[PDB]
Amino acid sequence: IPLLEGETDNYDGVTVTMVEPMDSEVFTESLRASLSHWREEGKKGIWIKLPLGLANLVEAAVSEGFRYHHAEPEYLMLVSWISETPDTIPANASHVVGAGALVINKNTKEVLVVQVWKLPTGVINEGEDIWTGVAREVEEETGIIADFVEVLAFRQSHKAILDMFFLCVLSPRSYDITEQKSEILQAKWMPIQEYVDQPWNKKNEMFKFMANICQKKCEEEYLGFAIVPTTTSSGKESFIYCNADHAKRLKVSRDQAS
Amino acid sequence: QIPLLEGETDNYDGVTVTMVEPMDSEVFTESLRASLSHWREEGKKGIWIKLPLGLANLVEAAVSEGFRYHHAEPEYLMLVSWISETPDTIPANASHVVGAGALVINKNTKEVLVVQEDKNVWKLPTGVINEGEDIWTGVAREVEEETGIIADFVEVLAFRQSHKAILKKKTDMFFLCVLSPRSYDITEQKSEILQAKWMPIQEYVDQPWNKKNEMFKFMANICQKKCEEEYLGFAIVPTTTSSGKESFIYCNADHAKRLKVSRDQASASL
Repeated sequence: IPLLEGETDNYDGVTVTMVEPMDSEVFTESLRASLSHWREEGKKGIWIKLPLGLANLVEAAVSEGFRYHHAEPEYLMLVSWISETPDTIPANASHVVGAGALVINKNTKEVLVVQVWKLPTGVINEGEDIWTGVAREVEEETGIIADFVEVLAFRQSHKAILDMFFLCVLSPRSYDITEQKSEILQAKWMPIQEYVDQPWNKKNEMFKFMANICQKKCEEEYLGFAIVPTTTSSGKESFIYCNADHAKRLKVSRDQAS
Repeated sequence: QIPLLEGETDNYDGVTVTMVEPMDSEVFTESLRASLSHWREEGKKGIWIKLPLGLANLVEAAVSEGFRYHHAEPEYLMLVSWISETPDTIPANASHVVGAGALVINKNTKEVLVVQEDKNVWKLPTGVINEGEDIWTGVAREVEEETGIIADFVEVLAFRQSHKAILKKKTDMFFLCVLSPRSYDITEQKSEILQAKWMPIQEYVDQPWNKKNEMFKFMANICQKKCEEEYLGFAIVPTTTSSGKESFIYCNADHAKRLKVSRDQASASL
């Protein structure tokens, strides 16, 4: 009876990417055989990637002692330690990234707010850059276009019942908000002092600190992190967010001699 | 009779169902379809089903009714479905792998802790930051686990988003951090690294790979500048949010110093 196709690594593990439908009775028996031939071989650490359409398989896997590792929509990652060596299966090291947009009209010291008023926030997609992501959210929410300047602050949060947050400052290229930009979304330009003094004022130390940081950048006294564009070991893009002045110094220093 | 699943109601027109007892999958289907209908009428927007590992016989049933995976811990699967006509509000679980590097400076002779295990012979101590784990705690953990050295987090010098090995839409997240060492004695560790030593910053910088490609050249340059005590990064100031009370904001180190000064000098209100 046939084994499962497994792809190996130099951590002694194996990841089975389940791609085509299969009867559950067949899967458990084909898995039980595979578990036997993996304990004889390099034994420890087996991963089953189970896509949403193959949800008819998760019980079969779990019944065989697999547990959950992490999930995206359209795939579930399951894992098992099949060695008698101490279970050292690494926990998930992926995080959900969100971004907060501070869009400053530097001319009027005013900021773009949304539905009581808040900064436009969203999440950074898989494969998306923070600087790209934060701008898209502004455009999706208010219709206005704005370029990314700096990252003012970031934070983490949990107990997570339902994450990483980057506060970014954006520079607007347009000022007209469109009606109606989104369903149950509403927007206006607000003076910075009104935003800081808003009904939360002293609600908690965290919102108050983030607001004060927003204000210091509105007064042009806050040095955040700016981007230095670069490339990885492959041809692929990369961006270093570092001290704004050093970011300039590094970016400027890229020019041509006599 | 509507077989209605017990759920808890949030304030954003959502219901969370936590399944705790075994249920026949057919019965669950019937009960879930009924529930989804009542909720739709009741005005509910986001429906969350939390299925423990041992109740995995229900997973397919939930999925069949339009539920998709949201989050999984070893012991449970959290599933979501949006049942309202309005635009879907739930955050997608779009994740990035998160890493940290430790620049551990010996302030006496401008040396840093290095290990042999990116394509440098001697890299900084680096690892992944677990989901749920503070960067400032995780980077220090990696130091201890690899070298035995107890080191304190001072600043985030830089963070990096890369796109990955032609595979797909994926992007990395990596935090370079600077840490102050308590001891200078490297103990042999039950760890994947082959060896660690102290290495003069200049020799680390002048390594072929750090000289060869631009990205590591910039990271290495940042590290060298912080050794010259001329780099300002993002330091930490701790806060409390309302519902969970343990939180950290990484912000400009001079502002972090100012906010900490003002808060400490505000405790004097006695």
